[PDB]
Amino acid sequence: WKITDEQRQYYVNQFKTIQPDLNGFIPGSAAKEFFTKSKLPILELSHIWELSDFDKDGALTLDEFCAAFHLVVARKNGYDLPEKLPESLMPK
Ligand SMILES: [Ca+2]
Repeated sequence: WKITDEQRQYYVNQFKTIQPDLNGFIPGSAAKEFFTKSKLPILELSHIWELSDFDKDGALTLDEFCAAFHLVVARKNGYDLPEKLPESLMPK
């Protein structure tokens, strides 16, 4: 795993429309749609959100965003990812 500052800007350049800085929160609805817009079906988008939404507040912060976009990119051009998020048995 790794991230390039050059890339982080790429997302913000556009996402800035909704997520300007690490002081922003995107509702799962926006993420679902925004990401869905890319290609991956909402079905998959679920996994991305859960993984990117370490807090599970139904809101994605610039960070959740950064990881989400990056992770999504990989899901599209990388390797198969795991699945720690249990269907109905979250470690809580
Ligand atoms: Ca969150």
